[PDB]
Amino acid sequence: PPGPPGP
Amino acid sequence: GPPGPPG
Amino acid sequence: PGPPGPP
Repeated sequence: PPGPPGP
Repeated sequence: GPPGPPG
Repeated sequence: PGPPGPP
């Protein structure tokens, strides 16, 4: 799955 | 998986 | 999962 959103 | 979206 | 997105 896609990674998490950036900061 | 692909990178997550921009923060 | 993929890497975090960019800032």
